[PDB]
Amino acid sequence: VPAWDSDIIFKCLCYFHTLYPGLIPLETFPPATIFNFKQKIISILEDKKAVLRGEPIKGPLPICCSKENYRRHLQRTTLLPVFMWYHPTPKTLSDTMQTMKQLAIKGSVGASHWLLVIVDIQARRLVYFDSLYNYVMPPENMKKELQSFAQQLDQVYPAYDSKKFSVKIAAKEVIQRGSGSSCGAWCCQFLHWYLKDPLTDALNDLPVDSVERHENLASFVQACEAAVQDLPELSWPEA
Ligand SMILES: *C(=N)c1ncc(C(=O)NCc2ccccc2)cn1
Repeated sequence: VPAWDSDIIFKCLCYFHTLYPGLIPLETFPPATIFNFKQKIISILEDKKAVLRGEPIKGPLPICCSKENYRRHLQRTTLLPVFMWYHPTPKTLSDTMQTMKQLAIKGSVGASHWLLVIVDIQARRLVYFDSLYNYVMPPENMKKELQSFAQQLDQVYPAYDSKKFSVKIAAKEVIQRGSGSSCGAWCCQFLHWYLKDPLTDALNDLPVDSVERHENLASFVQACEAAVQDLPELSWPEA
């Protein structure tokens, strides 16, 4: 399991869209951070609302998608896959990005991490997946912050019947125990299980052995690399 950078994660999301068209393949460059992921999601869901009323979108067009295609995505999507790039040190979005840029040139992970927040529009579910279990803060604190965020989302994107957005913390233990490179791949793997089954408890079923579980993850990665080989580069699928 090598390191999955943003480009490979994007591709894999593109591919994921062609399998599960309700997933919008949100760009990972520049990615969401722990400082702006809320605002980014709110802005996406507001643009979705505009699209449903035939109105103009306000928020920014993706770099690799036409206006027209982005409207159709927004109309069809039932699932926002938000990839969050974390490092413990930077204390602002701009610093986070600078650190991200810096760590690319040094060509190491360092202490950097990817997190996944799934905004499941259909189930009305916020799903927080950290393969390190508590790299950003404890799961219980993160749950509480997300229950707050989930209430803003009830106001921003109301349901027909006022069903409230619920929050699940995906990882109950450290998932990527004996690997410091696998966090992108884990995030895509967890995503894929979730698409296959949103009622998944795939994480609970994992083999206890850290080697076994990363062998399986490696197969996963090979299957995806094979599956996206011929797909266009830097190019959203057409919704
Ligand atoms: C998870 N194990 C993991 N997450 C993030 C990185 C990382 O960001 N490395 C530096 C980098 C490479 C390419 C583009 C931007 C940043 C590594 N590992």
